[PDB]
Amino acid sequence: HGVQVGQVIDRKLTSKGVTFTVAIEPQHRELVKGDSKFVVNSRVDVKVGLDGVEFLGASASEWINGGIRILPGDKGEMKASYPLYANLEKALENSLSDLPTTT
Amino acid sequence: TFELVPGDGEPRKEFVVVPGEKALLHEPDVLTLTLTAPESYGIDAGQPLILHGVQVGQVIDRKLTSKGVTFTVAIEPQHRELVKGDSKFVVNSRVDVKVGLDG
Repeated sequence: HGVQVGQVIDRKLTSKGVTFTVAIEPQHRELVKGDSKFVVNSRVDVKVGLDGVEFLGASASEWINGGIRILPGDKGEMKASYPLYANLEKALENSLSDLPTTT
Repeated sequence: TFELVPGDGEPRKEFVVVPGEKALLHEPDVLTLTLTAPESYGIDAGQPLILHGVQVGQVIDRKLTSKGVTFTVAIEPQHRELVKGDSKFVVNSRVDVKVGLDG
């Protein structure tokens, strides 16, 4: 919510991919609620058209800060591992792959 | 370096030292206000409040709760009367860009 609540302690590279170990301060630990969606807040998406202008991903301050944005939910069991979504659209759609599922 | 700001009243021999951040807050006359928002909008605890292009106040502190983000701000006694009690607060930190054929 625009306020720093944690810090990426370390990053590791394995065969599967990239694993980030992060820490959240005890002051804002309850605000996570255990059903959080993590979005890459280090990249910026720009779309321009005749009337539609979208500046998503991160703002200017969010870009100069970098890191991982957190979207809290309501209830969860505090699972060990969480996926890192590319953007808010994929985080909402719960789609890990870039292409959507064929229906 | 300590700074002395004289006042009036009964002489006293004990004082409580506040930092320069709280110097405006601890003034004898100051308009203290609280504003709630769903997001911080990239506003820290040092951003200055601007009225008609002239700085009149300062965001003393920012807090994050379950409801949202609460900013506690201070307004100098010189411009306290200009608020008039029916003020509308706008985020002066974000920028909106729209481009079209003529607009």
